[PDB]
Amino acid sequence: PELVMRRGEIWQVSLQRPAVVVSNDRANATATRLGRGVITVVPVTSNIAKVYPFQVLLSATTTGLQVDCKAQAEQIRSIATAALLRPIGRVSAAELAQLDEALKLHLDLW
Amino acid sequence: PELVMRRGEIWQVSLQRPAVVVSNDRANATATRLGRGVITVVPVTSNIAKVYPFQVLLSATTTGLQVDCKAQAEQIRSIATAALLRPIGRVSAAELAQLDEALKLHLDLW
Repeated sequence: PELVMRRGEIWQVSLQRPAVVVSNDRANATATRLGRGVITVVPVTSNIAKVYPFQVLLSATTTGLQVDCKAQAEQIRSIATAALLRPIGRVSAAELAQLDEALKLHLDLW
Repeated sequence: PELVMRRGEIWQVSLQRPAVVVSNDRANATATRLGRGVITVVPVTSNIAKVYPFQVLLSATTTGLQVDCKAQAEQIRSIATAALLRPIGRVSAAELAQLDEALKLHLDLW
């Protein structure tokens, strides 16, 4: 019954598309305990023709995705935990640090 | 025809609810020129019973809202510019700096 979702994990979500959890893990742990709540995710796409600085290339060899993909920080959304369908994998700590920078760039956070 | 939206502005948006634009103004200026694109907003609510650190109290005397409200950074969403309905007002630069901190807290950005 405990639905555990972690920052940096890649989940299939209903917006069905993969996405990276980017809400902090204290907020995630609260949604786990309550069995409800908002998670914030960054959608992922397999079209990597142009990777902008507000997007992060995610290698297939680590993510559980079968192709190289890019996280689109400009498409960030908050969803209900009821929209979390299944976990797919995880981005590496280096990719997540890159996603931190892409999020700060997109949101004008310096 | 030029639809100009700025970071820190408060707009009525279709999710109809007020929200604070938090996407950077280079991304906003691009959506203005192209006449399409994603904007990132933080929804605002008039229930200020508990203001959590990932939320920011917005005073009525500055926002064009008639009551004190709070921006909910944990409810951040990206919307199409076609979902921007009308501008309502603007948060002060001090409130926006507070919203920057609430966004960094919610997104685990240090």
